[PDB]
Amino acid sequence: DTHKSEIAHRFNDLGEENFQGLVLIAFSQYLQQCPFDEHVKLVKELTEFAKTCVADESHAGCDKSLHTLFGDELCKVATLRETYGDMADCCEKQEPERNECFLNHKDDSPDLPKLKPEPDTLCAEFKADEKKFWGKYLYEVARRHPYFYAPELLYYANKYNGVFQECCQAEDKGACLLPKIDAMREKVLASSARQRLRCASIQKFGERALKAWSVARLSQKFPKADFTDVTKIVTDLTKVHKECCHGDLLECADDRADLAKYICDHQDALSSKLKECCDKPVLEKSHCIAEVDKDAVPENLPPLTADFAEDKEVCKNYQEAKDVFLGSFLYEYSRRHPEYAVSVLLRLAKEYEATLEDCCAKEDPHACYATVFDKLKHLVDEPQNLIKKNCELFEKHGEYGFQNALIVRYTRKAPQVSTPTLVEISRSLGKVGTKCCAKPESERMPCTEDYLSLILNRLCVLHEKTPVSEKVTKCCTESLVNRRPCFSDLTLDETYVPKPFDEKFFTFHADICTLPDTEKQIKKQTALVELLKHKPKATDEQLKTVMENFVAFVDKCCAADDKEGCFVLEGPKLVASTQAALA
Ligand SMILES: O=C(O)Cc1ccccc1Nc1c(Cl)cccc1Cl
Ligand SMILES: O=C(O)Cc1ccccc1Nc1c(Cl)cccc1Cl
Ligand SMILES: O=C(O)Cc1ccccc1Nc1c(Cl)cccc1Cl
Ligand SMILES: O=C(O)Cc1ccccc1Nc1c(Cl)cccc1Cl
Ligand SMILES: O=C(O)Cc1ccccc1Nc1c(Cl)cccc1Cl
Ligand SMILES: O=C(O)Cc1ccccc1Nc1c(Cl)cccc1Cl
Ligand code: NA
Ligand code: NA
Ligand code: NA
Ligand code: NA
Ligand code: NA
Repeated sequence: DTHKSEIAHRFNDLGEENFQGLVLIAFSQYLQQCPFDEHVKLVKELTEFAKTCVADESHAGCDKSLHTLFGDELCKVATLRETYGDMADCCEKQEPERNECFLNHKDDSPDLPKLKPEPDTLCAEFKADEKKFWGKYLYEVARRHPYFYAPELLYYANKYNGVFQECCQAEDKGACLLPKIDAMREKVLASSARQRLRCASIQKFGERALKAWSVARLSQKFPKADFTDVTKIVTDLTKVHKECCHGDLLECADDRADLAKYICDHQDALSSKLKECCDKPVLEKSHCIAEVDKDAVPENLPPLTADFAEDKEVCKNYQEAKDVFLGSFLYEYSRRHPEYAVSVLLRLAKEYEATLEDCCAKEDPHACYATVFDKLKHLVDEPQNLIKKNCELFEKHGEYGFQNALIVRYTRKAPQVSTPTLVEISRSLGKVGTKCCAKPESERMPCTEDYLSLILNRLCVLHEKTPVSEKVTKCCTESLVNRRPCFSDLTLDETYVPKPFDEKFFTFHADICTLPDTEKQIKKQTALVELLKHKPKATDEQLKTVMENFVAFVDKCCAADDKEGCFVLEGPKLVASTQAALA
């Protein structure tokens, strides 16, 4: 029955608290530069209207689309044009174009103040008003991460409240809190980047691209499931993801809850690992299901060669329904190989497709396709060889030195990219060494390829907004499945014209001496990028000499009596020695 008030329905389904949270998240993601207490006022107006429609669904306006109602609140914001410029032009449109226009203005790098955890203040805020404290967390994250997957953010906010519940009772609040914040922050940044990649997949490559990624991932998690159980779940899951990517946050959350319930009702057909998820309350249940471990591969699965290489009829089977035959290939390959990266499984399925396209046209197709697994294996061997070599490099240098080796590599590949992005991306890539290299053998390929696909996606999302390198545009737009190898294959960009030495990056005031370590690292890594932008062909030894003099010089002026005097008067010596080392 379609005679439904949508707002009433979502309020009925989700409950007041989650409804309010999701509405607050929607406003914070679309209007990232509005204060908390202004969005709270809008949430409260829409909650009062929802409750009116719950009481009486025939009440005037209860029949508007939820998204239409929300858009209307946006366009009634007095400071819309003033703060968001021509985002206010979006107000002239009809749905769904109005919404697509709003989504166009979400800012991926709003460069908002860095949140410093002050444990004494936060514990006071928390004790003062817990709900406010909860909403302030949803607002601060959502406005920094405007594609953050909204129901997961509700889950993280409950865990964030739990952290303060335990830690505020301690004597040293700081010692309890800070390691937990740190843990949270890494999990929330990864989560943001994961959902950002799902949104950019849908938008730039079609919803079929995301479906293929999810078929591969779900078949590895739930290897006893039938192909059509996987395609049903992937279909519902992709609709949830797309709804969240399109800002339909109440519908995304409501659908997600229905999917969690479906998976728990069918847990016998899917995975034994689901049992611990399925008695949890709804947000925790869903989270637990998304993070579930790969079930054990069943015994007795026939070898892949039986259907895909050995069988006489591969071409006939393929030609009858090419898409279904390849989806089934992907599913069969993925359930069998939890130790492969999902992107490697997609690359395997693409190459299997190209082989059949080629072989099935020949006189004797079977002699040509019988050996396809030998043609495929280089797609497993190449990433395995890269992972071994990059994890060695990581163990040789440590995380910071590995970040610096990545700075050199990426600035050579993409020297037109702005310095702060080269630094951010190289720092994130270096942390993949920390996150993955010490893992069990069967987890290293999924771990490193997954993180690379998140971080290269972040580069692609930034570069889409201000494209400066043709080679980045090619790697970012050509094919999602080959994005990571496309970047690995970039060498020194030969079209790049060097800039003059940008000496501000090698000149400091005394306040450098008391920067926290992360910030000192960033100052040094920024200089390193700038070296390469001035001298793209500089040798690793030249770079090392320079950077060694650099740290020697900062060390010396930091230990001076008159620090600023040293930096200012001795500074040009560093700048001349740097130009000599590079000559
Ligand atoms: O209103 C309350 O009881 C707690 C409170 C205090 C300050 C600001 C907001 C809120 N609640 C609140 C929150 Cl935290 C999020 C969305 C909507 C509302 Cl009404
Ligand atoms: O730190 C970020 O950039 C976002 C983030 C994610 C998870 C947990 C905490 C934070 N930031 C954060 C901090 Cl560092 C302090 C107080 C309140 C918040 Cl939301
Ligand atoms: O760490 C940063 O500030 C860069 C950044 C911005 C937005 C979202 C994620 C990230 N970093 C990041 C990424 Cl892109 C992937 C996995 C894990 C992390 Cl911490
Ligand atoms: O068939 C595809 O294009 C990929 C795919 C993957 C998982 C689940 C379903 C599908 N196909 C599919 C699609 Cl793309 C749209 C609507 C319904 C279905 Cl069954
Ligand atoms: O980065 C590359 O080109 C090689 C490669 C391929 C697949 C997966 C990871 C990696 N490299 C990689 C690894 Cl294996 C660990 C930490 C950081 C990086 Cl950049
Ligand atoms: O290794 C050092 O002590 C010199 C130094 C200081 C700051 C930043 C980088 C470097 N060295 C460095 C360089 Cl210049 C390039 C690739 C890898 C490394 Cl570890
Ligand atoms: Na099946
Ligand atoms: Na729906
Ligand atoms: Na391929
Ligand atoms: Na390479
Ligand atoms: Na300077």
